[PDB]
Amino acid sequence: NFGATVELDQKVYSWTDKVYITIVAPDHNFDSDLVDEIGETDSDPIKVSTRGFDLDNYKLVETGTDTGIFTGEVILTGFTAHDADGDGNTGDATGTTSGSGPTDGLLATDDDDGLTVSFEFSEDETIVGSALIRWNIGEVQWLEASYPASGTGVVRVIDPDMNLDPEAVDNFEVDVWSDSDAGGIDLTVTETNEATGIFEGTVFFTTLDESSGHRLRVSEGDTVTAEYEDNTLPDPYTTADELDITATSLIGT
Repeated sequence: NFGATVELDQKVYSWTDKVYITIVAPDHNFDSDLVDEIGETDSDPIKVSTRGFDLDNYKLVETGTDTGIFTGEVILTGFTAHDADGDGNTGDATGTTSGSGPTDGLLATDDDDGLTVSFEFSEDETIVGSALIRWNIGEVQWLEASYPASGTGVVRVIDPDMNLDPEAVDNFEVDVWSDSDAGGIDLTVTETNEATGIFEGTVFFTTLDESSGHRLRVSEGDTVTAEYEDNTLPDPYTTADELDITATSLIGT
């Protein structure tokens, strides 16, 4: 009678985020020279579920042959009817649910939701681990308060909701304009690591030419502005609210 436990990485998650599960159930170490599997049978089922969708008879595998620790991972996917980008064509996050392996799990999700993992280690007893799924606001700032008239600009935006692929680096367009040219440019920011959700991009400062691509026409003591439109915003806001987060810096020589 070695009780089992379920642990999850984060108390709160985000949509399209990657979950790792660790079940410490020493009593299921049947063979000392074999990596033991739990959850694939009617006798010993597991099920990972969110409100609306579930994966049943999922599989978890032992870390080493006689360790007695079982692990797995599932990829959240969100719902296909949304624009996280705000560019006007939907299907930013494919809503798919499949897989019965230790690692190849795909699970659909809602904007505000809950996740649970259930394990029946013995008949008529279960153990559960739960977590929340919430959207998040964006955070935007320039790296430096002041820049020279001929320097280069990098701006950092932090929105965990924009991690559309947790195993890949993601890119989206921030808008950059200055007092001299209100039209400005569209800054393509990119993810530093495949699942960090931190984005950065680079702009050239010109004074004697048009603002095009990542070049921005500016002048002495001219404040520059970069704004991010948060299409993925939690309560009190709704699924339709489009809040704008922006940051500014002054060019003084």
